[PDB]
Amino acid sequence: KNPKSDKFKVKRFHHIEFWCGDATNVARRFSWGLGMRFSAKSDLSTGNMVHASYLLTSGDLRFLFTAPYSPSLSAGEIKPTTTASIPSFDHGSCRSFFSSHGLGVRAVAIEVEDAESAFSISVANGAIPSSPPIVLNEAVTIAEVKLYGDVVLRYVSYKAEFLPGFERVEDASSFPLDYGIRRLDHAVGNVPELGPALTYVAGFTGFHQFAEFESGLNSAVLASNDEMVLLPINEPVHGTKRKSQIQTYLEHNEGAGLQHLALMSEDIFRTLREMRKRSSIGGFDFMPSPPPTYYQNLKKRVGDVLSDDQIKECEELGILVDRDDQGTLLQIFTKPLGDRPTIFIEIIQRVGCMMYQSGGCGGFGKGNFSELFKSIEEYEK
Amino acid sequence: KNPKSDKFKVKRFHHIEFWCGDATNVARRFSWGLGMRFSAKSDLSTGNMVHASYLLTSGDLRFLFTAPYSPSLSAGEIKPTTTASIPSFDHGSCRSFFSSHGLGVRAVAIEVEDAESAFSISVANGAIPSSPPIVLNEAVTIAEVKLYGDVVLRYVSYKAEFLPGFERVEDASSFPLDYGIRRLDHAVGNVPELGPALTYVAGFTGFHQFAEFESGLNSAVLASNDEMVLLPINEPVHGTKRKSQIQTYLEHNEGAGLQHLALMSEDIFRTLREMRKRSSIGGFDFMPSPPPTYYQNLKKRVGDVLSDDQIKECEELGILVDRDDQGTLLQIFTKPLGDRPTIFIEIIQRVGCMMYQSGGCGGFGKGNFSELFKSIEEYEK
Ligand SMILES: O=C(O)C(=O)Cc1ccccc1
Ligand SMILES: O=C(O)C(=O)Cc1ccccc1
Ligand SMILES: [Co+2]
Ligand SMILES: [Co+2]
Repeated sequence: KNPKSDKFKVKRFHHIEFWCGDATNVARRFSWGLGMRFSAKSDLSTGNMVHASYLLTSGDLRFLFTAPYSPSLSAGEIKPTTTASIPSFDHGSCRSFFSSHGLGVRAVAIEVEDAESAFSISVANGAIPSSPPIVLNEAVTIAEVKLYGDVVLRYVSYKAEFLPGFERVEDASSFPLDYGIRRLDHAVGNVPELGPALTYVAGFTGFHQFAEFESGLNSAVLASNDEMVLLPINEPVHGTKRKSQIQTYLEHNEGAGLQHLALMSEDIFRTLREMRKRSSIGGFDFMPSPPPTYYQNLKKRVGDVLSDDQIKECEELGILVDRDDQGTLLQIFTKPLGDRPTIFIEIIQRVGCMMYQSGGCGGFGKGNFSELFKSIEEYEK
Repeated sequence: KNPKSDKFKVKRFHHIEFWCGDATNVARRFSWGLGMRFSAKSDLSTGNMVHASYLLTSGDLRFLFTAPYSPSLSAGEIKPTTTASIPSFDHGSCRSFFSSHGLGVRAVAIEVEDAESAFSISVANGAIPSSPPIVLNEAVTIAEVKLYGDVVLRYVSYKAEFLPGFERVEDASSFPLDYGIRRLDHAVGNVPELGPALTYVAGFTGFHQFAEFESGLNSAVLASNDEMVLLPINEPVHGTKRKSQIQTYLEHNEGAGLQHLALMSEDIFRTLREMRKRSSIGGFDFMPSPPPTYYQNLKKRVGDVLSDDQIKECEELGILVDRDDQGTLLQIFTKPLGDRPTIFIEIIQRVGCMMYQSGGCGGFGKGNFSELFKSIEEYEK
């Protein structure tokens, strides 16, 4: 059941913005590790005396990396005369964010029909304003409200190429890396209390709870009308044998924040081969693979969807497989992206629900907790 | 003339420490870009609740990357009970350094016979103390004095494997990258006034001015007794046609600091081939190459040291060649390592002065300014 209750017209995920200490080094690392190309920049060379911002793209996935310059470069400016290309940027906010959280996501940006309308409707319905609507070069409108912790939900709307003031990068500096990643599937937040977080966000968006199917966590997923913008939120479960990883996140992050980004691949086997080739030469590491008994148990569960060879390929790459009643989910998780055990990345590919593929086909992996434990009985074997 | 006036026994350069916002991403980027292997770590997994530190090595070159965790992880600790492996580390100093300067070198570390003696003699001779001598696990002694700006000269002495509390990394995570770099040749600082900087540093070390052979800068080089520890210092020259790049550095860095590291290669052609292969896939970029007329003019200057083919190879890789009366210097400069136009890297290889190779063989490139301008007359050609 999807009541289609969006209080304003939402299109798709637009970009994810990381707040960094040094945008250059994070962007270069992510580009090599994930196979994303450098596609746009806004920095000193484009006249921006406030922040350095670099955009990586893979298909429709857009990762923006931003870091502040010395405030002294822009000390004469006021907001009416700013050289910042992202008018919501603030030196103090950015330094405070990074000192508090380390490297992480500041903005989850979605494209909407009218960012000014989305902002007004959101705040009228309880959203905490973060940055009011601003029209850039009479062409793009940008506005921000608080999502959870210090993460903002960013609205972007276009009258009719990233943002005004960004330049496409010299293709001599733009190497056409591509490991198969194509779009952001969903973005997951961690909060101390799930109930109030859901009420707040569902309150100002009109997003509905996405229909799904005892260790660590509870969660729920908020979804837009066509269920293409998907926002799961986790809370810790206290008192368990193993300490809740959600609680570990909250401790090391200094509170609520974005936990992970799920990136859709058009070919998850190619993506994982290419990413694993680079893990120890500047790329990303992956979580330890499930035991072989997990893959022995895969035939009974998805032997009608994957061949023996395709299953053996899952075992080689450490891929996890889950399934609801509409589709199948292939997934894998990286180790944390930076120093703290906070943010990480998931790679996914979904099988089924065609007609295009409907959002959330196969779910979010609710069945992989019990399948993993009832598989770690390989201790005996 | 070298008076051999070192006020304490200095051995060689030991390591360079970068202060970062996220040590993981900077270290991974540098590892791939420069061909350095991950060799040691001190972080949460080793019991350090204060800072994350990762060591890269190539030959005898040691690059350490350090970033602070949330202070809350260590809020119960006091200095007597610290879990930091580097006792001079301070959360506030590190965050203040990075907010002020961005990514850069905090410590230039040299090995000495007795770090406690070196510290005492230095401070007795005018050195501003930064961190007093501390004995780690009854095995290593570490002390720090101010060098210039917020950069410290770090003394390390060993009774008899980096530092106690560091662990050698799992060789599954340690890929044996190597593009030919073997040691730190020299480390260059930028200051507003050269005179007082030289007097201060030569004052407390006893380092002497190294014997060498109108645009932008003046400099001088301080050297240890065997001239293996080499510390050039630059000051801006004001009022010139083109604005002094030293002054640009000082503006974007918020004052004095380390400008560049010169890394010796055992095979500069291999190093540059390998680094240039990776420039647009996560590595480092290089300064624009000199015009072909520069290389046309190379035969007359170093045709007795390099073959036509070796000269053509210099032209392919953009290598600069200088020469004093004792040896020849091959060199090249990277673009800035991070967001700000501040720190960069030089790759060098020296030819001559054998007997081992004496320090500074070929100089530091004093002759490449005039050779470059008188070559940019290729405009006519
Ligand atoms: O909310 C969800 O749908 C998740 O899957 C979140 C999650 C997944 C794995 C570890 C911790 C949280
Ligand atoms: O001090 C020196 O020996 C230098 O070469 C410093 C330097 C080199 C190139 C550009 C700016 C400063
Ligand atoms: Co997920
Ligand atoms: Co130099």
